[PDB]
Amino acid sequence: SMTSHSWLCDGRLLCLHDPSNKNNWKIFRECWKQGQPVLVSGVHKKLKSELWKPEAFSQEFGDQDVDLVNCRNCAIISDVKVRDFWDGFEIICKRLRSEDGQPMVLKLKDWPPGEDFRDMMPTRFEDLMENLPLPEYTKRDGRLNLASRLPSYFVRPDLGPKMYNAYGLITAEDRRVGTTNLHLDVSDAVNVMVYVGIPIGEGAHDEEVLKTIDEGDADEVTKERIHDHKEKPGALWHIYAAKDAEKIRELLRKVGEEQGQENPPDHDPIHDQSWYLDQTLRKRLYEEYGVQGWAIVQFLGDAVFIPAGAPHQVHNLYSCIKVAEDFVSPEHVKHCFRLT
Ligand SMILES: NNC(=O)[C@@H]1CC[C@H](c2ccc(Cl)cc2)O1
Ligand SMILES: [Cl-]
Ligand SMILES: [Cl-]
Ligand SMILES: [Cl-]
Ligand SMILES: [Cl-]
Ligand SMILES: [Mn+2]
Repeated sequence: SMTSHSWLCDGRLLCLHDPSNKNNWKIFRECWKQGQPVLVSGVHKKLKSELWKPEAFSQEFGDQDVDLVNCRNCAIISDVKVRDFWDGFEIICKRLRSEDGQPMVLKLKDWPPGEDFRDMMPTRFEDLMENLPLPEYTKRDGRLNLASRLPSYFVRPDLGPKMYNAYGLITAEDRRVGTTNLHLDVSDAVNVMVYVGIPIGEGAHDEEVLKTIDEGDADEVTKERIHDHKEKPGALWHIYAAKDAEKIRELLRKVGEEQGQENPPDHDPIHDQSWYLDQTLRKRLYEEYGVQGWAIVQFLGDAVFIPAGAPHQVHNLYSCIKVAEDFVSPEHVKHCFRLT
């Protein structure tokens, strides 16, 4: 039967089922006031599927100059054409190769650049903004979005949205690497999975995806979602409560010291965006510091709501196209205030 919602993370994560239900705010706002992330499924069913394909981005924008990142070693690939990224998104035999002759796992950096999404892609902008869940919070002019209403005593978000495009991590060694490293944002955000590309070329790697979700601490119901094998999994997230950010900084200063980094005692390992918490580090955080997070698998059409101040990291399972919008809810406005 159709239902309004369900729970993941053993009851700690709200999952809303109808992105355009006018009564979602009634269920959402209690979880949101407590500092929790929220998942909303089904957004892909509201979008024009032809606007979100890798082959359309390559056809329309392929002659633009861009920089890529090698996710395995953080090497920058400077001033290449964006078609060199898009044409290898699903077809492994077309990917740029490292010196060892393996196809690289690449992230497309800052594309579209800065605040240029709306100017470059007006039809995409309209399709996304008109279908975002919790629109009183997430729309630029929503009643519960304070972004346009705050004085300079508050850090205001840039004009969005922002696109996040990267290949999937493939090997056992790749399990310890991030697509986006651990960091925090002073605004709230909603991140929507608009496309998942699963290769079939070098496509017997669906076996090491099963294990990665396991090692990632995903709950039994999310696995039922994986094990049932009807929905396409895009990315594994770990999110931590804003109240636990300093304890995570204490762990990362201790590990940086153990590994021979020479850091001042006050430096900020979260702001540095240099760490990915692998299974070893997540266990150490729980056991040594008492900190539990939320392990979230973002499937095609899932919208992840990330609270202001919450440390978070992202690991792509398959090739992903994500689109994110920042907002400032009244519940979390303290996180962008410039005093005390
Ligand atoms: N529709 N095309 C595909 O390839 C299907 C769809 C989603 C499914 C999958 C599910 C779980 C895991 Cl672990 C890996 C792959 O793959
Ligand atoms: Cl908070
Ligand atoms: Cl467009
Ligand atoms: Cl709303
Ligand atoms: Cl990063
Ligand atoms: Mn972020």
